[PDB]
Amino acid sequence: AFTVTVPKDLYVVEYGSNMTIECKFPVEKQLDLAALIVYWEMEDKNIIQFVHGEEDLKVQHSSYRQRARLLKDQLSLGNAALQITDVKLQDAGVYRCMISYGGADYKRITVKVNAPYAAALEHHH
Amino acid sequence: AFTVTVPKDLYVVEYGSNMTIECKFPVEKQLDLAALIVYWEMEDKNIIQFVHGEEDLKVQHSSYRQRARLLKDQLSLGNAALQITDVKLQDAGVYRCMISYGGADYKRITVKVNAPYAAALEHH
Ligand SMILES: COc1nc(OCc2cccc(-c3ccccc3)c2C)ccc1CNCCNC(C)=O
Repeated sequence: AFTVTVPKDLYVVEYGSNMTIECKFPVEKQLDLAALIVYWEMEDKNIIQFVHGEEDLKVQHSSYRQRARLLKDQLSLGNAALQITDVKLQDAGVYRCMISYGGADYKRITVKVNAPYAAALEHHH
Repeated sequence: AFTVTVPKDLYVVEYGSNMTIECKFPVEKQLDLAALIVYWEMEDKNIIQFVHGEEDLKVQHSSYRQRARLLKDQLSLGNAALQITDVKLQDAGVYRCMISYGGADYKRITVKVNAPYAAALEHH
């Protein structure tokens, strides 16, 4: 029974930092990239789409353009690792990793973004 | 590549009525149940978990128990098709059909529920 697992449901992130949120999936022996699909999104806005070896950007949101990448190395360890650079308050919310690999599942991750007044005022207006 | 499509992404349903919301996915010749996974949910509540031929009857969310089922005959046609009976105001919201079949994709469907005053409470 194919189960995606998350070591951390919740990340607390400082504005301007970078984060890597992780989804684990079973890999017996060596990853077959041709059978792997990974979607990452937040609030039905798309971040990563990894179909049989390559990312696509085809339904990606601009807010994440040039800021998000999936660590390909980690896939062969069974780790779907999403790195977001230069975290913005807009990045707070609920992420989903959807994984299809001879079986399919998905998990939610909640991200909380702390920021000081200057950053928060800009976001507010 | 593999695309789930929704001809109709908006349903307007009457309280107490029935609805059938549909997602299409391509089938080449004969359907292969072993490769097929169909998952249906609404704003993070499980409705249908159909894995390699078998509906998992015991994982359905309580508020949908005995009201929701996947029309298995429609899969042979490349139509997921979630049939919901005795529609409640709680049924309004965004549904998702997630489909894996030699490829994977998902789509959103919005449901609105019309209801008379008495039903609308609810509300308390
Ligand atoms: C969300 O639940 C499930 N969802 C399933 O289907 C999800 C699904 C189905 C079809 C396609 C996709 C998909 C995959 C990649 C990209 C796009 C869609 C997904 C995530 C199947 C079984 C389950 C139940 N497994 C529970 C195991 N988790 C535990 C024990 O923690």
